[PDB]
Amino acid sequence: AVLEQFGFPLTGTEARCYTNHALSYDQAKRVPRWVLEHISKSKIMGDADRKHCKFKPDPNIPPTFSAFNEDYVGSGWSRGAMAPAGNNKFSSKAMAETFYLSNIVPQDFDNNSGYWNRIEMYCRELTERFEDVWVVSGPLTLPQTRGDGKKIVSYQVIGEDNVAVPSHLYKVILARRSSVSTEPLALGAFVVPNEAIGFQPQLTEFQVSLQDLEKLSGLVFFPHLDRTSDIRNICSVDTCKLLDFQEFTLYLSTRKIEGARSVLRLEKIMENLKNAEIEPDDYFMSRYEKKLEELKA
Amino acid sequence: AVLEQFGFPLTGTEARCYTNHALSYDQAKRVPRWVLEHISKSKIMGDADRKHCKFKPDPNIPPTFSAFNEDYVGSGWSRGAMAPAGNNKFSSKAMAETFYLSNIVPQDFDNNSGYWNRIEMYCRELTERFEDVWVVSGPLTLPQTRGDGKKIVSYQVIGEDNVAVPSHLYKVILARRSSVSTEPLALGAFVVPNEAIGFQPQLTEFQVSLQDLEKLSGLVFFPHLDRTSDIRNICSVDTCKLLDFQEFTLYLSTRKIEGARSVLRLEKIMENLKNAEIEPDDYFMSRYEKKLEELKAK
DNA sequence: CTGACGTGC
DNA sequence: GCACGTCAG
DNA sequence: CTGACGTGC
DNA sequence: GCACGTCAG
Ligand SMILES: [Mn+2]
Ligand SMILES: [Mn+2]
Repeated sequence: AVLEQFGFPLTGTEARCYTNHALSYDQAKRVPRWVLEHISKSKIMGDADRKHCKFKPDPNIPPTFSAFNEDYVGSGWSRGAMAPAGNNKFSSKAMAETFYLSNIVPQDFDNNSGYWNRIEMYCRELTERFEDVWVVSGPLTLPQTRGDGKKIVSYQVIGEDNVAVPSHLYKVILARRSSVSTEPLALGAFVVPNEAIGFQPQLTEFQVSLQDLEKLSGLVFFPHLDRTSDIRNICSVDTCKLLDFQEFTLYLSTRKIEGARSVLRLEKIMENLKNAEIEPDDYFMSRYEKKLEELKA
Repeated sequence: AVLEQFGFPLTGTEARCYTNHALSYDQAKRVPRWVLEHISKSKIMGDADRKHCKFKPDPNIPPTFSAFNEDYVGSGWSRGAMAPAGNNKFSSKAMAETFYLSNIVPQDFDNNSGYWNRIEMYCRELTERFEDVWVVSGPLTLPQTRGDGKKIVSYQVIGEDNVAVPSHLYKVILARRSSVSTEPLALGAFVVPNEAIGFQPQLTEFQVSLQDLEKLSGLVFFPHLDRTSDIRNICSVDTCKLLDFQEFTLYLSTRKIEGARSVLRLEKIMENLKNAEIEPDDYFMSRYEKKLEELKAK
């Protein structure tokens, strides 16, 4: 009728498809509401290198509602990708699209480089055991209850564009053994506080029911999912075991080997590795000698 | 590809149409993001009465994401309609739908019955001078700059369902003189804090540019409105003048005549006027003597 | 006009 | 616990 | 792997 | 001020 003569207000929440992920953008907060990615063992292999990528505004987002690097730099918060670059080694285009700020939230540096990175590495590990893995990640601004029962949502906004800093990050993991497998699906929802987290807390300490997360986020995840199909807790069908300090430090050092462009850096890697722990079994020396061998050329 | 194998997440932000308004619901905050209404002379006349209406959850909203009266009662916040009941005198069906909690936000009681009430009455007043008036209303949670330069958004959530309490309320007013007139349209955008305001601040003190409001709300208002055509500031073409204390009080006293159930309550309405040294006009006096004659036969 | 609150089925 | 009469800004 | 930071034109 | 080498979790 005449009510829509000049159109309904636009919220800009429609799904946006990229090479290897999709997202819904929150124009008021300058961050994604959710970012959906599909992981398989083929996608996490390849020569795509993030050194040739740089954060930038998503051109498909109206500049009025876009975040800009000026909002993050100097803010005290790191640019935290929801769809990580590590899941897009198969395509330079796919990886570069993860560096769109439409995929980024203000994230604690330690959290970004530590616990959240470890969760991301677990999702990649799942592809060694499940043919297909679906992951939805996004930010949350949860309330905190005072001693008198009053509940308050408090979160910082940074930059000229007031980019919302989430209090928590969520991750919903859906895994299917194989296309023909009559085995149940594995499902897990996790909510992590946007702060430094050590190596003591297991991932199950941050596990929540999907229903609780849907009430906290206002989102319905995987709506096409058959509610009577056998779905099991991913931490019962699998391990939900993140890497401990020793494995984590070794994996970082191994990745640093493959990128060592000089021999002097190769020595620094070993010095950092060896102190204050770690003798590499089964595997860091085999790749250390190989890179040392080639670099002599 | 297999990316959408089980469907994309659902935000539930699609426009929902009712008899005389439309809204987009915020499932995470349990309040509407925006509520659009169209006002005309005909729509604000009629016999529809609030006494036949009750606040209830919107049946079209998934209960998982719905607010409930239990969230509001005893919270210290009033239920504040975005599309007001006063704009739906023409239809009891349309008025009942404004009491769906999908149209409601937690609102300061004084602001709700005072300053915001007066802005709504100005929107109805505009139909005396414009054939058609469109109004978009909704909540805002704006940041506050702290002493250390940090910018913090901070708002309360109330009830078992964590209904978000907005820090501000916005209203965008679009007015067209006539369907055939070549006169530019009149546009105004306003942001009012969710607190008691009083009669000192003029409405223009709360005016903002449409682009500022869109930047703050993350919404694009009236996307089919030709913004490159000449559009006039409504406070320049019109008055943007809310009722002052005397007019407001006299208008409330007039409405209260109709609802007085006793001769003692009707006379107190006249007493509070004269005790405030407000002079009753003729329509009030005539309406007052009519009701008084009819109440002394109880 | 805008609302909440106490009473009684 | 709602429906409804009462009371306030 | 995840990132920021210091330096140079 | 960005581009890029260097550095840190
Ligand atoms: Mn990250
Ligand atoms: Mn109201």
